[PDB]
Amino acid sequence: DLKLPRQKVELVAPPFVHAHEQATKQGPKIVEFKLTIEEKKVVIDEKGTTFQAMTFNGSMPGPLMVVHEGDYVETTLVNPATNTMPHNIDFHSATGALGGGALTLINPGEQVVLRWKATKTGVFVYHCAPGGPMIPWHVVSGMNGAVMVLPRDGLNDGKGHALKYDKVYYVGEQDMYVPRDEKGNFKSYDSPGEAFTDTEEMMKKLIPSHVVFNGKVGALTGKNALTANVGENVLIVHSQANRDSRPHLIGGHGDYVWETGKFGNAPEVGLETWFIRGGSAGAAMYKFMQPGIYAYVTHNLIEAADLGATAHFKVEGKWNDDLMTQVKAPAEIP
Amino acid sequence: DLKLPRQKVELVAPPFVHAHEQATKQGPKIVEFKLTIEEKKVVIDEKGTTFQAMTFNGSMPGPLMVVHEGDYVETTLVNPATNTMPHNIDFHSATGALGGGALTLINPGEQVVLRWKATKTGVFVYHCAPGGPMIPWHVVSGMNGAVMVLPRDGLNDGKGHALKYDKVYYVGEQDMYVPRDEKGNFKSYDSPGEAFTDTEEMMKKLIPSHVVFNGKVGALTGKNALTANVGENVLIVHSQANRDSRPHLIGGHGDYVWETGKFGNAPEVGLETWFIRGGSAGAAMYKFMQPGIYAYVTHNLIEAADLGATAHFKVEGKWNDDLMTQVKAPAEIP
Amino acid sequence: DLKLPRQKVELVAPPFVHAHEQATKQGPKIVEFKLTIEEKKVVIDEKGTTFQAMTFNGSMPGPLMVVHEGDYVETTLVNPATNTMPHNIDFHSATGALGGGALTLINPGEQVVLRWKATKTGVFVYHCAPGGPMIPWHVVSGMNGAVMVLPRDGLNDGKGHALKYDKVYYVGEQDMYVPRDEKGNFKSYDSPGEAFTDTEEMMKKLIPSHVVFNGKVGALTGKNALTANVGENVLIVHSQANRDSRPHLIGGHGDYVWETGKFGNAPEVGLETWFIRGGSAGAAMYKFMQPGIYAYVTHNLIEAADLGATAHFKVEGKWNDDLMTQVKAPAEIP
Ligand SMILES: OC[C@H]1O[C@@](CO)(O[C@H]2O[C@H](CO)[C@@H](O)[C@H](O)[C@H]2O)[C@@H](O)[C@@H]1O
Ligand SMILES: OC[C@H]1O[C@@](CO)(O[C@H]2O[C@H](CO)[C@@H](O)[C@H](O)[C@H]2O)[C@@H](O)[C@@H]1O
Ligand SMILES: OC[C@H]1O[C@@](CO)(O[C@H]2O[C@H](CO)[C@@H](O)[C@H](O)[C@H]2O)[C@@H](O)[C@@H]1O
Ligand SMILES: O=N[O-]
Ligand SMILES: O=N[O-]
Ligand SMILES: O=N[O-]
Ligand SMILES: [Cu+2]
Ligand SMILES: [Cu+2]
Ligand SMILES: [Cu+2]
Ligand SMILES: [Cu+2]
Ligand SMILES: [Cu+2]
Ligand SMILES: [Cu+2]
Repeated sequence: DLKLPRQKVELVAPPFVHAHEQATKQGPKIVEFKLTIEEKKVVIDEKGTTFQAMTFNGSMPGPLMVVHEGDYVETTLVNPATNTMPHNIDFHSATGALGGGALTLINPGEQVVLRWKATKTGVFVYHCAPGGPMIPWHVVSGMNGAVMVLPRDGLNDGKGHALKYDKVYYVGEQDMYVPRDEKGNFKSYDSPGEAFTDTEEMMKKLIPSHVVFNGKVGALTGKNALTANVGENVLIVHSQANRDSRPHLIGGHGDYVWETGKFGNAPEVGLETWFIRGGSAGAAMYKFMQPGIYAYVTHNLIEAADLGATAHFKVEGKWNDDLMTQVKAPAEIP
Repeated sequence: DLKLPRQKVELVAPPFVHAHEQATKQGPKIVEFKLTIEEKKVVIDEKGTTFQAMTFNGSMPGPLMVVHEGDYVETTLVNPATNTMPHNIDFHSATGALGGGALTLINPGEQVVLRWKATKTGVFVYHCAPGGPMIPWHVVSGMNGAVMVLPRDGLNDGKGHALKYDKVYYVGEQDMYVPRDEKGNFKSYDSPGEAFTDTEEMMKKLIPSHVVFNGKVGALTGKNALTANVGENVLIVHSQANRDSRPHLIGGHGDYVWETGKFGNAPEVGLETWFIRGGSAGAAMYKFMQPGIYAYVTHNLIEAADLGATAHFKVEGKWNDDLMTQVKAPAEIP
Repeated sequence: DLKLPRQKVELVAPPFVHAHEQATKQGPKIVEFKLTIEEKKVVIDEKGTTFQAMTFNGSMPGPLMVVHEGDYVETTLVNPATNTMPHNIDFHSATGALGGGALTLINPGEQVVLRWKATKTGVFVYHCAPGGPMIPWHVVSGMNGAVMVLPRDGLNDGKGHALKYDKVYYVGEQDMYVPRDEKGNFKSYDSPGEAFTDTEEMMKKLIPSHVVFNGKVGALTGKNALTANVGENVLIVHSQANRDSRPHLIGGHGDYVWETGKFGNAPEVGLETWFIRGGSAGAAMYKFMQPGIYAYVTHNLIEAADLGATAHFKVEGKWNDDLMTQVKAPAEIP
């Protein structure tokens, strides 16, 4: 029935985002994406703790999909026979059938093709949701990502002015529940199925062992720090499919923030810390003013420093002594 | 002193809401309500776990009271001699005397009549609050509900347009703290008083055993699913008197959301997930576009699927293939 | 370089706030503050539990600093040799160098002078952040306060009208993690260093033993209740540097609330309960209408009544029977 142009997208792994237009002169298209599910044992911390992950496209989070209002998003979801469990996909951006979940349940060896019309603007979670107790389990095992539905005119500040980002990053935050043995050491398991009973018991107590960005402690640091230059406006999309978070850019601000993540609402301005409700994505833009290292955290600092939820930015440019200066370096008290 | 017309309301059990006008041509009235406290042992899950509940009018939540701005709400609170504890009522909608609590403490065998002027619009929690450590205990035992204070012109979108709902439901969410024995089984108690010491010990650790809507796992499912038709605008009032929640309609959206719950503020539009602060009520309206089953959850999915916090809607009407379609059903991967 | 007038401020202990102008005709100044760090063992509850606190200026929270937009805030941070640990300061109001943290690390015996330009309006957290796991530890040991950056025209309601407070209070909320021995009694330690291992173990489990205002259970009660008169507009700044909170004035409202705390955004109106994201300050103003006692709580009532997070207001003036009246005092049920 649907006679619109088709456009394929090559997804890229987080924190990066596939190339896209903000404002566009294109009309509605059918935008084609493929997600291939991978169950895999991964390392989640610098001590070598392992984790039975379940992923879209091999990553935690799943990749960010970007379209415009009124596009149709046509996703081929693939569950190779090398996996063990059924899986599906629920898009919080979509209308009907439990977000798509009720139309996309696939066993290992199967694939399905779902299309949904992007009638709601903003950033949105997508996640697996097979049914019943498997819903939380698949999500906290890593099976969640996000989609961004941009207005065709790009972003605005609510107050007729355009808001154009120079780059966008996607920070997916994951609460993880790794049980401990009697000794006190994290357990390892041979399969997701084998991990389930201990992992569910822990899940129901509502305290994660790890809270990470991009799948691992320290993922968005070192060589893989986020980057910017003084003068660049950076959009940071943050999602959390199961649990609240409170993002904060240490040494910066949220110049324009959509903490509930939906572009039909004006952004708030000049925030210190914002709030991502579990089950949502939000977005914050900041124009960097100072060079150096920044930390991007959830501002439960226990979670940030001790459980894994810290990213860095390395920013190049000229220091601004008007905005901040060390008037007197550390010295003995007179 | 107060020479206004009197109108009696027949309260109805949640999730339903007593009949009322949205926009009205009536002026201020004294609106009369009666709440009769019932302490009772109830079943809270499908395994037969019991719970020492304390209720207004026999239900968890207490019933939704609906009035208009500038009405006077005159409540007869009754504590029959068949109860064991003193009780009172605090309305977050009311001004003075700890919300009414300091004027309504009644022993078993007593009743009291409180009137308050509805000067604040929105949805608001009401709850018992006897004093000291009894405050949390009575609330988490079930002694909380909500009141809705509508503008006389009905609801609006902030942007001069009216927002009329076709039906309203009240979802009261309850965090419950049921201790376990050494075996690991939930305990049962012969009285609220007997439950108190174990229950307080658990409460202070801040992790509920159950998180339920309408008093029980599965209460708002099966025969008792919420209902709608495609085309109907449904208002969903959600309250949580003690603990945060993050509502989400799976397969839908919040078209217009007052997450802080107060009609003097414009609603936000197009939300995926919203946030009910513990100690508050909020409200979301959605116009259904697709038939079928929806789940209405808190989007801590552990809480939703594993601890009790899932409701269903069953929606009738015609499927819209433009909004969503299964392009290719599950098939073997080529 | 910077040729502006200098003004010294004499800080005062919370909940009070040093004298300041709301609207001002002054232009930018260099506003001088001194903070002297004190590590000390303190009592945190009415049972005599002790706690290894780390403070700015001897108090939990640290004192509220008040300036205007475009001022330069020049802080002399002093770490006397009588302390044991290095410390620094991070201002969420400031731009660059991890909020100042990367320019203010001082060993015992040292001081440093940092200046930052107040380019963002609102209330903001400041806290110590030495590095790594020490960050959460120093914060939850008490090393956090707030700064308020007022517009030069004072506050407004977003809707061209001025919002002038008659008084302001600063409520700093502190999550504390005091371990227990095998007996079940809270432990005491001889130094912060000695407390660290047990305290970190507890911290990572994310459940505080105490949640207090102004450093201690009951601090803002009795002789030290907050006060007001009927007719007075009171601004209540609330901060939480590590963990969410949900403030509520029992028997009142938030007439004008900036829950995210930033004056570039209009306030919300008529709230029952608001939300302070961990890592932030927010503010609420209320004009008292009724005399008597009010409780100001976080509306996790377990935290409020059982873990320490309750303040009182004692309000003088004439009772308003129009707003609320006890129509019939407690009596036997007919
Ligand atoms: O930023 C969204 C916010 O801005 C307003 C104007 O105050 O509308 C702008 O954004 C709409 C969505 O992109 C545009 O359709 C509109 O033309 C533009 O003025 C608000 O209505 C909206 O909530
Ligand atoms: O929806 C409330 C929001 O809308 C505004 C207009 O932007 O005011 C509308 O709602 C008021 C409350 O019902 C009415 O009194 C007013 O006449 C109407 O325009 C905002 O002022 C308000 O925050
Ligand atoms: O309260 C802030 C809110 O109000 C608006 C007007 O709707 O702007 C007022 O506040 C600004 C900041 O103080 C002033 O510069 C402006 O002149 C005044 O109208 C909004 O723009 C702002 O979000
Ligand atoms: O701003 N530092 O957590
Ligand atoms: O949208 N599903 O949790
Ligand atoms: O309003 N009382 O918690
Ligand atoms: Cu899955
Ligand atoms: Cu979901
Ligand atoms: Cu009671
Ligand atoms: Cu209350
Ligand atoms: Cu310190
Ligand atoms: Cu910080």
